[PDB]
Amino acid sequence: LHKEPATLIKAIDGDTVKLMYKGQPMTFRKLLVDTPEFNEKYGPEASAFTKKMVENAKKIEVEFDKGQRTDKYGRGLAYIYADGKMVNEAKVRQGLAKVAYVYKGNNTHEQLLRKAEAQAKKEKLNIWS
Ligand SMILES: Cc1cn([C@H]2C[C@H](OP(=O)(O)O)[C@@H](COP(=O)(O)O)O2)c(=O)[nH]c1=O
Ligand SMILES: [Ca+2]
Repeated sequence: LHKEPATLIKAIDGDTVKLMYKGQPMTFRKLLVDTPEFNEKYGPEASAFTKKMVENAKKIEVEFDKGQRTDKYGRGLAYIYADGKMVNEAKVRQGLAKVAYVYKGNNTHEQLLRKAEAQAKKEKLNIWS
């Protein structure tokens, strides 16, 4: 797996972000995560966490997995990195997202994310409190 450049067009919500990748605007859905909606418990803070992290980054990167690169809704499927730090992981590590949607073709960072989730759960953070 390799990181590739992109730029932020717009933070959308906890699980999606609009980026420019190879010069074309694209909505990306973050691999391996599910974030509570804004109306749900921790929703507001979960999106704000995600929004900040992408908006404050000076360098955004995208890393596709080995399986399909776009979902059935035309969304790009990747791990998103902000100044070298994986957004997908970081959300889970804060207890502001859950590991979810782990499909066979695109699961490279599963155990990494599950560890982050086990840490947040051990600390009883946020959705685990
Ligand atoms: C994260 C991810 C979601 N999806 C699809 C499954 C879900 O389909 P359904 O719409 O049929 O439930 C939907 C969840 O995305 P959201 O959590 O953004 O809604 O996106 C994939 O197909 N591949 C993936 O890797
Ligand atoms: Ca979602």
